Amino acid sequence: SFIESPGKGYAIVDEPFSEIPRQGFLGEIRCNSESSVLSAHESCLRAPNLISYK
Amino acid sequence: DPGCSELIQASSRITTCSTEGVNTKCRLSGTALIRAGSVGAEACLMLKGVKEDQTKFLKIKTVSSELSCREGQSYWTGSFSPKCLSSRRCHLVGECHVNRCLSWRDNETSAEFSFVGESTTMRENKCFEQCGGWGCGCFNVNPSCLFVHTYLQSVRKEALRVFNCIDWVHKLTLEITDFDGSVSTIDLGASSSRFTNWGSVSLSLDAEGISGSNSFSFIESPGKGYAIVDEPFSEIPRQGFLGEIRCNSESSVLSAHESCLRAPNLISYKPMIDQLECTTNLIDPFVVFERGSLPQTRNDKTFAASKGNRGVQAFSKGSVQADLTLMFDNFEVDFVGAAVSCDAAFLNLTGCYSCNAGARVCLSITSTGTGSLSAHNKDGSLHIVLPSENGTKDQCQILHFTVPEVEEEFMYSCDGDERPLLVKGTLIAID
Repeated sequence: SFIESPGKGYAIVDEPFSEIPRQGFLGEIRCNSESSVLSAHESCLRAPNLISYK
Repeated sequence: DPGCSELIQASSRITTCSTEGVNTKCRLSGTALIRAGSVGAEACLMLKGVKEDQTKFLKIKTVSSELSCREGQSYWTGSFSPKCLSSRRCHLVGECHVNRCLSWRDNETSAEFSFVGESTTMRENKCFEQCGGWGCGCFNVNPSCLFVHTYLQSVRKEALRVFNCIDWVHKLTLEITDFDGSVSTIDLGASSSRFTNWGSVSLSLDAEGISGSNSFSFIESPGKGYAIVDEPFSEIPRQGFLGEIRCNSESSVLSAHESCLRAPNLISYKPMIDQLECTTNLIDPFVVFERGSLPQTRNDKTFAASKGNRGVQAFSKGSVQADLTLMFDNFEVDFVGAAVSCDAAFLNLTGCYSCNAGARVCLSITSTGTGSLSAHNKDGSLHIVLPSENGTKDQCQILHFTVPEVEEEFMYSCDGDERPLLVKGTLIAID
């Protein structure tokens, strides 16, 4: 799998591609565009029971 | 407590500055990387501006190394006692029919129990066919009806939160001190990130991680302590196992709310014409709680309780390395025009050289105001930054060395002009 960084460069990761978001794994909060991450779009995918509360 | 161990410097392309009102201020907007400290060591950072006296300092103190848990399936359970009601009526009395009693459901309210109420309580309704005629206590030869209204109630005034651990996360208990003086206590694990005022911080390197904790459970008690279960967790409420009747909160356990989950058919009935016996074979959680209470001995580690934070922890007897990643989200860092001169003095020196703990160096700072102390060596490799207050104060930090006979002249300053200073001491060889 590869990681794209606009303005910096590219990257490579030695692991299978993240297809399902889950806790304890790289890729639990995914989106579809750069504006969906910079502006936090509600159309993104979250994770069940991730945000903790005290 | 020891002082700062690792000391680096900020970059230039992620640190802007501005001078106005004879008060040069700077900002931080970037990402830095530094080695994490060991037990007691501090991963501190030093900032450099446009002058020599204008120098702030960030401090990040490491408490210890622990192994936190990541909960996923949590619930609440407790003890329950059955309380059934007995009310027998003959045939053709109110709502006594064979087609209705033989096909009687639990959600149907009986005619002899509708005046009680429809409260939120785990209740069920049964109807058993009994004998009739004058030989049993009726006037008709048709069988009578036995309306049974059984409801479950709480027993103990406290509940237990049974949870599990999927993957152990090596947590690093930190205590970051802000630039102004505000002290914040956070905790980083594996690659988590917390929230601070000047930005955030995340963990990079991790050399620990206990796997295979699916076949073990844990029980948390408020105020009392923790526990451990040597049995695999079950997400299905079954009989004869820890977690037969589960709920969602303490109020649902101490009051038996309808929202609680339980397995069907768990109340034994003994219909005897008039005498009604209702007994249940539930599992008491306090037996397992008092049976497997922390601390315990499991394999090669030592599981203990937590008295300070939240969640179960785990101890380990081995070294561990880590890397702290600092974040800066546009934080204003101001300075001062004129500083206050200071006078330093030598005290003692002890510790180790070329070790992860460093040497415990201490100096005697005598100043007449607040501020800091910018110092360095001769070749340009070590730095001494200690807070300077009003009066004679004793400050101690950590300085690494590569020689058992430490003897190097230092230059301390607070307002700009440096002064000579010589230190000495004997260290020990610790790997």
